[PDB]
Amino acid sequence: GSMPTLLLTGFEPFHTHPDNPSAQAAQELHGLELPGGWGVHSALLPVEPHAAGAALTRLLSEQDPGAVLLTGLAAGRPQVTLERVGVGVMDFQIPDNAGQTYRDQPIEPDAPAAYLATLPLRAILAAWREAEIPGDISNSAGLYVCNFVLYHALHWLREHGRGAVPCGFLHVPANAAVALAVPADRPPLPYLPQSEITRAVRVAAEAITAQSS
Amino acid sequence: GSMPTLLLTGFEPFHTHPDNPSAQAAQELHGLELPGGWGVHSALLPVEPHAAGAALTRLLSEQDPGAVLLTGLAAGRPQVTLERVGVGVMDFQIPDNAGQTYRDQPIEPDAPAAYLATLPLRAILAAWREAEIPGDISNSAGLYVCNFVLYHALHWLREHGRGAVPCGFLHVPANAAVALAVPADRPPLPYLPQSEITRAVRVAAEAITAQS
Amino acid sequence: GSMPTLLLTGFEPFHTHPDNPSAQAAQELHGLELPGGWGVHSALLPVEPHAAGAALTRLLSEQDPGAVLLTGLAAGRPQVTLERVGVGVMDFQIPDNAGQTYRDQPIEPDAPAAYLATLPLRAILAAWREAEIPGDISNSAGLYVCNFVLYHALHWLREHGRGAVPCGFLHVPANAAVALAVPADRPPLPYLPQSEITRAVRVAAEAITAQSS
Amino acid sequence: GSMPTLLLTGFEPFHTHPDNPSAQAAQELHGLELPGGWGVHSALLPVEPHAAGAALTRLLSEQDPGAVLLTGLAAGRPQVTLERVGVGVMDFQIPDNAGQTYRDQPIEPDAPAAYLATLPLRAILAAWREAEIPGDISNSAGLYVCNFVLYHALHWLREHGRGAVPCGFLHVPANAAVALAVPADRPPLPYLPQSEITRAVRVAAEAITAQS
Ligand SMILES: O=C1CC[C@@H](C(=O)O)N1
Ligand SMILES: O=C1CC[C@@H](C(=O)O)N1
Ligand SMILES: O=C1CC[C@@H](C(=O)O)N1
Ligand SMILES: O=C1CC[C@@H](C(=O)O)N1
Ligand code: NA
Ligand code: NA
Ligand code: NA
Ligand code: NA
Repeated sequence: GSMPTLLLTGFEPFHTHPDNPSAQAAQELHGLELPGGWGVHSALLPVEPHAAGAALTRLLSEQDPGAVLLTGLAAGRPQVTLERVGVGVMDFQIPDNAGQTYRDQPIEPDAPAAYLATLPLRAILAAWREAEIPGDISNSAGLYVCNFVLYHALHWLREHGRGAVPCGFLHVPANAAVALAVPADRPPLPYLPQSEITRAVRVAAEAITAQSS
Repeated sequence: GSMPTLLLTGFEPFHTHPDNPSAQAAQELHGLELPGGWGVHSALLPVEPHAAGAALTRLLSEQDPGAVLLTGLAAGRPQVTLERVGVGVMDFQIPDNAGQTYRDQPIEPDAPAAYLATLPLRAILAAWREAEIPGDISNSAGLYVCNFVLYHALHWLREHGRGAVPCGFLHVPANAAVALAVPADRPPLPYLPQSEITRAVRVAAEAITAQS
Repeated sequence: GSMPTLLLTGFEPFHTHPDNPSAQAAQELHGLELPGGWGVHSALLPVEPHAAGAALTRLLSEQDPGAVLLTGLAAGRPQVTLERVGVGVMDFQIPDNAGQTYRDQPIEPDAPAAYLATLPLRAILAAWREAEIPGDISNSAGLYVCNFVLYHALHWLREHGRGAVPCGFLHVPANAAVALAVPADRPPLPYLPQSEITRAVRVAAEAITAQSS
Repeated sequence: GSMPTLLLTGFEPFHTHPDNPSAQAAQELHGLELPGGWGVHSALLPVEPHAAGAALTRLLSEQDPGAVLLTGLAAGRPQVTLERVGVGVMDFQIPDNAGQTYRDQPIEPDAPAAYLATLPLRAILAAWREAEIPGDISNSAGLYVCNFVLYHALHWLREHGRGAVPCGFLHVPANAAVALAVPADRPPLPYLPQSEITRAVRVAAEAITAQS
């Protein structure tokens, strides 16, 4: 679509969480103009793998993005993290938003066990540090719906001759709304104000598109 | 002075931390006018109990506060917390800023084993929640310098007939500067942006003076 | 009762836990003969403060022990711990076994805010280390029923002219039974086999009675 | 040899740890006779990927095992865990025993991003539970030397037409010796007595050969 597009996704609330900070960040950053003619196109995905995969395939096909930043909540993690690897297995510790679970389930017959993310991981960490944002690389995204869409996107891009499109996953901590809903019988969550989370996603987006030059 | 004063303290950096969010919050809020004629008076304490006690005694005497909010860093905690109890023992897991440690050391011979904080704990929790700030009561402040000054202030106030002056401790998480300095071989810290920490201290101060 | 008695207590199961390792250890060590003519007398307490206090008062009065070792479960702690202080407040994050809760409730009108434990803390830590048992001092026992009985016993002993009787609290990790019952949606617990927990309680008992000489 | 062999490996001490429970477990279980004519063959690998890979290749070739159980220390984890996946990257947060680190380094150019472990994971979990041993599957082995040898063995087996040989990784908690050496300024480690760790490794080995 003429100018380069960064596809930015977040997820809906799920489980006992009343809010999803990845949804809030995607909503706030939609349409952001970045240097070099780049623009952010945001979308929200459902927390259910069949529908999330179908929606993500449509976005990848219709938007033909120059880079892909998938985001989601990791309640309990203290700092933003970049996923190194998407694994081709579905194994759900809690049900998805259709009440569904999967046990040791391969995502795709006759496909790789995993895909490495193709984002410029160290450049993003450096941009975060320069912006005074603590963060790190994670080497497991879980085997729930965030991992599923990471594997799904990397596989689709490779199969469509677009393996050079940088693509990865950014997990964010709880925001205040998520932390406030935790029951009194449970341990408190690390959290970040939503404005810090959104800024972290923005800084990652800016670093990704700066590198594609 | 003639108007009611909330005494607000923070601590200097210590150990491997290059910044102390409690220092930053106290500095930002000094002079804040609160409803009912209350004003915040801030001070920065050293992380060493002899000098901290001497400085805090001078503040309690000279500033004559109507309420006392002592604050400090609790690196590793995810949310602001209010200390329920100050224990009369110094036992240091790391040295203080004079390089000193204490082992099982009573703070004052012949004094109580502990003092309960006299801040309106549930009112502060409720004010935090209304401001969308997660937080809770803590039942141990450690036995390092933050606990020391909590015990010291509660004891001084009671010994001077001022036990009715609400007094307590507010531990804050790491800010970004504290979290960014953690070595690569160590676990990452929960943290909050400084503006969130300062706002939590402000909301607590406002709840304390509203109750008084 | 002629020879010196160490009073050893544990607690019944509570909450979602099917077993209490402090009960198991107290049961196994009842009647143990220790050097110097000392013998262990064990009892189990209910997880409910009114009945636990009444039972503990009867034990302190009827057994007239030379030392008191109160034990209980701290599910989530990795290593045995010795409580430094019992605080005169009841504040329950979960109900007790009568379904009861207390909020910011003073244990006793016109009594101290707290009592320091009078066990030989460093001698116990050293005995544990010599026995290759990791452990440490804890500076909060919580404000649930274990803290309640620690405060209760120290207060009773002081009020009855028996403040010199060494008295304290030993919190133990989950055993295997406790860890196996954790739901799949919850984080795993640190645990120790029951034989390690019982041995830790035994080593503490031996150090306490050795010091009373 | 003529009878089926389960190859069991552990690692030497590394970093600040004076002992490695995986070494102790492998040493105790060497030669264990299991039902069906199976026997355990143990070996101790160095915590350095070049020498560990060379030693493991020699073991896979010379011992010709019917199953492979690689074990190692995961200091901080509370319960035994089975690794689901070995990732083709070396990225070291602490140096190895040669003082070396690797940053984002592919293990082998032109090889898969990962290999899934081929042990009967659910059967092992069920055997642990029947033996009253808490445990679970882990979805990251780290990117240090334990992950390296998991990837190395799965790749070697597949490249030699032996992908059907069940092969995986079992991380164990600290034992008492590891936990006792932690400095006073650091958080305490979950741990298990060595006899509990060794029993967990034994129960896993028995479940693996029962399935084969
Ligand atoms: O935001 C989300 C949606 C699913 C979940 C995950 O990490 O898989 N976090
Ligand atoms: O800010 C501070 C100074 C000392 C330390 C403590 O909690 O004791 N935190
Ligand atoms: O064993 C027990 C009974 C009550 C609980 C506690 O720590 O208070 N642990
Ligand atoms: O026992 C060991 C050797 C290396 C380390 C690891 O998990 O990679 N644990
Ligand atoms: Na005044
Ligand atoms: Na100590
Ligand atoms: Na053979
Ligand atoms: Na790294």
